[PDB]
Amino acid sequence: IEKNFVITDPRLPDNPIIFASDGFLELTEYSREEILGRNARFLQGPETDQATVQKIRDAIRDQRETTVQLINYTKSGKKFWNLLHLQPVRDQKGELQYFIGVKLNGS
Ligand SMILES: Cc1cc2nc3c(=O)[nH]c(=O)nc-3n(C[C@H](O)[C@H](O)[C@H](O)COP(=O)(O)O)c2cc1C
Repeated sequence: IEKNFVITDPRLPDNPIIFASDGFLELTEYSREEILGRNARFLQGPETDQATVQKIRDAIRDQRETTVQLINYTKSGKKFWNLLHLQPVRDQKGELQYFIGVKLNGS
């Protein structure tokens, strides 16, 4: 499986992270207890381009796969480029269940 990914549940308030891979915890410097249950926007900060955040918001609204790149921050404030791939996960009836978010490659 992908080294660095999270899964969110959009059927819970504010689309919380319900799983974060070990590689995601290592890169972001947060513990599982600091990540589970919150929206992934906490990785954004002052240099994050709001035009890209808007593209993400639109892709989530329309429930479409997309790939964007935006500046994120580790727990200690280190900036990193996140080439973020978002994938909706649907059931057999076509109903949205989860989103997968993969950080593609990278530093
Ligand atoms: C599965 C998934 C993973 C996400 N991962 C990140 C991420 O790693 N970094 C980030 O800045 N935003 C990430 N987001 C985007 C935010 O959670 C949020 O959708 C975005 O900031 C736009 O919504 P808002 O305007 O309410 O903040 C992710 C979203 C989803 C659904």
